[PDB]
Amino acid sequence: TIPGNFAAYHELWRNAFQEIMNDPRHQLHRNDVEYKKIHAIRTVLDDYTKGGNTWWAKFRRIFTFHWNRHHVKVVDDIVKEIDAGNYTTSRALVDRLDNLAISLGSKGTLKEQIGFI
Repeated sequence: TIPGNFAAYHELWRNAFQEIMNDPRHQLHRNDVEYKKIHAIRTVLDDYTKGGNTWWAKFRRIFTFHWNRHHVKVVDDIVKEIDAGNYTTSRALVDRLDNLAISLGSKGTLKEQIGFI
C-alpha cells in the first residue's frame, strides 16, 4: 500500500494508468487510427507530469510518494519521445510504459489490460 521501491511505485502507477485509459470518456475504439490512441495516451501522461489535476485526481495519493518525482521525470522523457515521433503504434507506447522501471545490470501486460489495444 506504501510502495517501498521504484518498481512497486510503478506497479501502482500501471494499475492507475490502465484504469484511466479504459475510461469511457476517452471514446476510444480499438479500430481507431493509432494517432488517436497515441494522442490520448500522451494527454494523460502529460497531465500526470503536471500534477495530475485533469485525469489523475482519483489517484492523488501517488503524487505524495517518494518515488513520484523520479517517475514523473521518466514519464516526461517518454512524452518527449512521443513528441519526437518515436511511436507509430499505441502498443509500442504502452510497452515502453510497461517496462520503464526495469534496467540492465546491477548496482498481465498493459497491452492486454487496455481495451482499445
